[PDB]
Amino acid sequence: GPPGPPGPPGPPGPPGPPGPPGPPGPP
Amino acid sequence: GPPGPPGPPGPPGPPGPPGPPGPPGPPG
Amino acid sequence: GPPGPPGPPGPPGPPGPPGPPGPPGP
Repeated sequence: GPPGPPGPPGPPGPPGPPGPPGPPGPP
Repeated sequence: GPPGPPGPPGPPGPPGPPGPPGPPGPPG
Repeated sequence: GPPGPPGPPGPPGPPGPPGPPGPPGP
């Protein structure tokens, strides 16, 4: 018989890296 | 012969994008 | 028939957490 259909999509990827430091504070 | 069963799941996705910037720092 | 091919990659993950607070002011 023919090959079956493609499998399900995979799981989402892991969270991205933390964001960059904030800007310097007020005087 | 019947069709075969579905394949295995795909690979996990790619990491997400970086997060937003941190908050501003303390005064002075 | 043999099993099918693997599925496609998943979606991108969630965005990361916010960054740390910035440096003290001058």
